[PDB]
Amino acid sequence: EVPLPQLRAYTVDASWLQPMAPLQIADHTWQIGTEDLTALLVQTPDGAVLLDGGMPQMASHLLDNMKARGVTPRDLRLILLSHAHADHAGPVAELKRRTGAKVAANAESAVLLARGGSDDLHFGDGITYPPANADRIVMDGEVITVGGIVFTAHFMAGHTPGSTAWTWTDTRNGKPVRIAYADSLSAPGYQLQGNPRYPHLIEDYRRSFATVRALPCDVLLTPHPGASNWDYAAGARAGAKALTCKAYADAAEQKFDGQLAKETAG
Amino acid sequence: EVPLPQLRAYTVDASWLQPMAPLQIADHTWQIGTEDLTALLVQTPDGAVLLDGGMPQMASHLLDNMKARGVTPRDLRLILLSHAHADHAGPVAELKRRTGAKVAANAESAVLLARGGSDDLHFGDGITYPPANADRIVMDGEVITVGGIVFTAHFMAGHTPGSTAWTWTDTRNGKPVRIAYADSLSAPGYQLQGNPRYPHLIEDYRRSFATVRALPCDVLLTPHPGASNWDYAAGARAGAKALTCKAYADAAEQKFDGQLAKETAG
Amino acid sequence: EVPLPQLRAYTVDASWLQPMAPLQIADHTWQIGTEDLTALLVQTPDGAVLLDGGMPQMASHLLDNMKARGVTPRDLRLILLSHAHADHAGPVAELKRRTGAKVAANAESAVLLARGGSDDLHFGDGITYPPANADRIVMDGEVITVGGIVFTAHFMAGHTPGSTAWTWTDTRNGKPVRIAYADSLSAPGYQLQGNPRYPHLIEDYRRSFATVRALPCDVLLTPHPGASNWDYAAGARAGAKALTCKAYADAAEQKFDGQLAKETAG
Amino acid sequence: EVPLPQLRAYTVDASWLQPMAPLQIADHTWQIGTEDLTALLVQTPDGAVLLDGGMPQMASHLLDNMKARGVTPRDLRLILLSHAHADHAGPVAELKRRTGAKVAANAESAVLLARGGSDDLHFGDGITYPPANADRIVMDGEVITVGGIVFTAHFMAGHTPGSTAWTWTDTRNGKPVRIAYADSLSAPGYQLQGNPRYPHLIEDYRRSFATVRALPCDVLLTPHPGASNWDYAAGARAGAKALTCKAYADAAEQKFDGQLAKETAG
Ligand SMILES: C[C@@H](O)[C@@H](C(=O)O)[C@@H]1N=C(C(=O)O)[C@@H]([C@H]2CCCO2)S1
Ligand SMILES: C[C@@H](O)[C@@H](C(=O)O)[C@@H]1N=C(C(=O)O)[C@@H]([C@H]2CCCO2)S1
Ligand SMILES: C[C@@H](O)[C@@H](C(=O)O)[C@@H]1N=C(C(=O)O)[C@@H]([C@H]2CCCO2)S1
Ligand SMILES: C[C@@H](O)[C@@H](C(=O)O)[C@@H]1N=C(C(=O)O)[C@@H]([C@H]2CCCO2)S1
Ligand SMILES: [Zn+2]
Ligand SMILES: [Zn+2]
Ligand SMILES: [Zn+2]
Ligand SMILES: [Zn+2]
Ligand SMILES: [Zn+2]
Ligand SMILES: [Zn+2]
Ligand SMILES: [Zn+2]
Ligand SMILES: [Zn+2]
Ligand SMILES: [Zn+2]
Ligand SMILES: [Zn+2]
Ligand SMILES: [Zn+2]
Ligand SMILES: [Zn+2]
Repeated sequence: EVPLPQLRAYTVDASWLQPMAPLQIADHTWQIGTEDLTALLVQTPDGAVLLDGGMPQMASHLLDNMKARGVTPRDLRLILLSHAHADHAGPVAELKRRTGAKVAANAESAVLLARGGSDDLHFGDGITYPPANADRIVMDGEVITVGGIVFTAHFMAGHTPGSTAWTWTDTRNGKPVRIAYADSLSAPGYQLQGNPRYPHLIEDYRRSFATVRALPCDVLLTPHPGASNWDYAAGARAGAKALTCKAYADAAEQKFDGQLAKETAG
Repeated sequence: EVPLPQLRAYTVDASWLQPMAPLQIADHTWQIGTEDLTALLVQTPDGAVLLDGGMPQMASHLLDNMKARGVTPRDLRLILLSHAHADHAGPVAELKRRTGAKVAANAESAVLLARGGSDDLHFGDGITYPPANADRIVMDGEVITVGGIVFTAHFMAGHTPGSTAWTWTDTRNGKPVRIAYADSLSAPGYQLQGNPRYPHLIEDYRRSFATVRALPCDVLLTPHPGASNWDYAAGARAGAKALTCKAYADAAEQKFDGQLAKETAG
Repeated sequence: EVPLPQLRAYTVDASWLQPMAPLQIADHTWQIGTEDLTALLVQTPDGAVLLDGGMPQMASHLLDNMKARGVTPRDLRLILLSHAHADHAGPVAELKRRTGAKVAANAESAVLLARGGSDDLHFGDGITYPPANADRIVMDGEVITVGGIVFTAHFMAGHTPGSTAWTWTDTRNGKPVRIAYADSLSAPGYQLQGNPRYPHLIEDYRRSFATVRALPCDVLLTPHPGASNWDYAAGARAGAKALTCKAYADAAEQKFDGQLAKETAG
Repeated sequence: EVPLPQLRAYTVDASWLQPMAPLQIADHTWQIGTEDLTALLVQTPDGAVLLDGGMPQMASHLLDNMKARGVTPRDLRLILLSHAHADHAGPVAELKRRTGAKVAANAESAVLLARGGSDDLHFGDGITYPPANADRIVMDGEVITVGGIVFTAHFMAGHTPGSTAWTWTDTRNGKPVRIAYADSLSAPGYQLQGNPRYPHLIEDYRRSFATVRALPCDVLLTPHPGASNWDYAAGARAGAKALTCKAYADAAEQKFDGQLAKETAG
């Protein structure tokens, strides 16, 4: 009669998988992912930090761009994550096997990462990736220092329970630049109200809008660059149109309020 | 010359290790731990639930009291935890090996449980126990239903990041009894202010006082019975002097404020 | 230019995904998987045992067939595995979430299961599935007893390092039937000689042929029924043509020797 | 009446905890543990390797001796283990937190390490330590190369299921020196015959005697130096009396045969 369906691969728009050469953000910060997925390399005298890696199949491209930047596999010391979904943490397990890198994440992100994104609160097992273990668990507001660059965690639960913004200060033209890598504030296909797997979802999102609003934020970057109005293919104008953290938070709250209203009506 | 010190066992007052027979709290809820450590057995038509197990060496005593209550190892379905320290989650790994029980806990409690309490934010490796894995991760406000009894999680971070109050409604003399098993609100030897491993410690405690204040709470129990003024050795008057959740929260906040002041002066 | 390739789903022949009603093997043993993937239900007075579950998408079908057999989710006590690949252990994580079942496996199978089949010695990350934790680690020759039925583990490393045969005695027409569930002895696309990830691969396979040869084996079953010449769609003649364990081992060794010769020439 | 007993710390002879300065074994290999517990530092141009760390409380001493040798925490790349008991793998978790080091171990050692030595086949929970995760799983005969030094794993199951000998070639006075770090072959208090948790214990020990016999072995070292007749306190004559691998294997088999006979009589 009728067999069970085949497994369906997690497929994405081609631009999410389009390799790009390293794009400099500030003196020591580079976008090294693809056109439409962020993966940030921060280079220090004492080794390199990677914030996100994009999709699972991006590992070799990431290592190629690191090499181009002067970063060997031994030189990658630390991987940080916005959140532990397949399109942002996808290649973490493989990067750990192929480099010196250790992962630091909050408890929520660590337990989702360790199950490869399976049993997702909203997606079930539809969007899985190779599991990885965290080496260090961070608390809200905790700092991690690499080669003199200080990264601060700001929890902003919602898109996932463990969603995190990471902030650090780089330089450019001799001046300090406070970079805010703010996580996703979307809720794609989520049941927002009365969700038994996430009862306080709405409150957490609202607190997260306020957290993002208030971040130290000369420059905002986001895991999907379009959410902060970056265009990584636009070269010297890639960041010209970028949103402030205040504007990003406001746009995400407006969208969220619309989704709530549509869910009540739907 | 001078060898490194021997490992120091986690030792406790004798009353914490003094076995007691099952003490009935309500129609289906029993204290089955020791005189000075709580371990709550909730019996349903559909299997039994255990909330905490006390110290690591209490596993066999717990199983003996379960048998006395009509609960075989196969009948224990679920273990819930106040928090994942050695004096409350100690025997969880062994109970999982010896019974049908699965563990449900929040992400913070799950990652501390999986490392056997090692790398504690405050105690280091001084207070470890056999590690165990959680089978289900719960979110704040999530419910779990066993044999018709509904348990609700209320996160109350502070004593540990994953500290949780568990609430359920039992009966007694035909009437409903709203039981609140509220976690510890102590901070024994903790650095409260400017703690790099827990930057928002003070805020979390203050929110946790408010959470405990507001719990549905005809009857309060606590992992250390003395914190809620229970005397498990007093038989028919064991619970007579018990605090309300409001009074427990207020006393813990008063103590916490004193500790803050002493830390500033110390 | 050219994006990175999309992720490729693990796809299989339709017959591997074709549901079938429970097929009785002996008094208490049933095939409950699909036409071309084995999943064995063994029913005891003291709960049920499942040996393999097939592909990840088979979980609900398995639970439907268990219900048909009188086995509720609470009644499933134990999951055993031939080996921890996606086409045999696929639905284990979900079954653990949805039933009372605990997993017993050897250390090799446990560490592959816990990484969802990623970083496979031969397949890399091409064939992954939701990760699951083992509850009990078994040693070679160890027995596990459920409701009076005694299961014995026989390690037969090769297809995976943790490949295992499981044996037990059922009954049929008042007589004992020694059932041998022997794991795969294939090496699909494997580098056999000088493999840096499995240096003693050839020796392990040869020992495994001898192990399978000698199993207590009135009736042989295999994870892919065609390997033991079962036809689960043939009803009352499904097992008529089944191989002996001796014949299965001999055929697998003949095939393996051919593959070795072809690899030397290739 | 009578409380349950206090937890009993894992205590050891003082000499096992007596710090010593680094003792050179060959051009790039040093003993850096205590008088009576081995911890081997192998220094390469490309970072350092540690084989065992001794007891849990030795972490800081190990890092002090590494510093004395020119090895900063960032420089420690790899930790290898003889076996995952508290007196040899004790400080691994803490070393991972405090250094760049990643752990490579076989599956058996990895699952015992991840449970901090709890649920030991012979010791139960009497001898536990902080749990740690392996970063790489090795197979029998697999090699790992650091800064040009090639380490080969030789499984020698018995003392634990995951017991391993590690071999590598160093130099001394311009000549190659084949170093064999052979694991323990003792069975302290073990039930050898008919052990339900280790049915093939005797066969594994006998195969392990043969494995040790045949190792490439200009110089033998062992986790307890006295087992190979090393005296780390004897300075320039520390290794003068050391056994060959053949003699070590023979002495261990003689002892094992005596223990078998005594167990039959006991
Ligand atoms: C698995 C899903 O989380 C992802 C997907 O659809 O593939 C995207 N992630 C997003 C994020 O915000 O991380 C949402 C955004 C990206 C552009 C459209 O909405 S949708
Ligand atoms: C490891 C420590 O957390 C425990 C200990 O000292 O053994 C106690 N736990 C307490 C709790 O509140 O859980 C504190 C209370 C109990 C009575 C004195 O303060 S102290
Ligand atoms: C991921 C692979 O392991 C599986 C696959 O190709 O999908 C099959 N498993 C087999 C086994 O023996 O488990 C091999 C057999 C089945 C029929 C052809 O060879 S191939
Ligand atoms: C937990 C136990 O494994 C250890 C102990 O007793 O503390 C020792 N380990 C040994 C080994 O061989 O690793 C045995 C040896 C050392 C000297 C006496 O027998 S005894
Ligand atoms: Zn610079
Ligand atoms: Zn996402
Ligand atoms: Zn996304
Ligand atoms: Zn009742
Ligand atoms: Zn505590
Ligand atoms: Zn306590
Ligand atoms: Zn029958
Ligand atoms: Zn397979
Ligand atoms: Zn297969
Ligand atoms: Zn040299
Ligand atoms: Zn040992
Ligand atoms: Zn030892």
